[PDB]
Amino acid sequence: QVKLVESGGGSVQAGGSLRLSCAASGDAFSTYFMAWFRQAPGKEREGLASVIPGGGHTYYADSVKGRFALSRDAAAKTVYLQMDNLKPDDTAMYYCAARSRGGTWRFLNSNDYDYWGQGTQVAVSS
Repeated sequence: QVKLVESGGGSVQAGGSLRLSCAASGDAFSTYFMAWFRQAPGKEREGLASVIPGGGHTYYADSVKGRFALSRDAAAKTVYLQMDNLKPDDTAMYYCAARSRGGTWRFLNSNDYDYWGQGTQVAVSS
């Protein structure tokens, strides 16, 4: 198992940039699918991006394509979500989640991830 701690939440003006990080504690960092989710007020948790072990490919939800970029630093056991051109509707609690076990499952579905961080909040002002 892996323990996840997100950082970087804060305020940003519309049109600005903000970067979130998640530090993963545990043995086999490179074996985990690592994903970012968000929960906006009064909506269900939305999957945003998922990196495949090896980082060779990364999937993005249509709502964040071209603006959000997910990366890994395996030596630092850290995953990063760079958000550019933020909009008021990106205001949400952001979560990082992880899964290593195989099988049949869906990469942007919150219900299929095993390990969760605590959340970090982003607020976009105008």
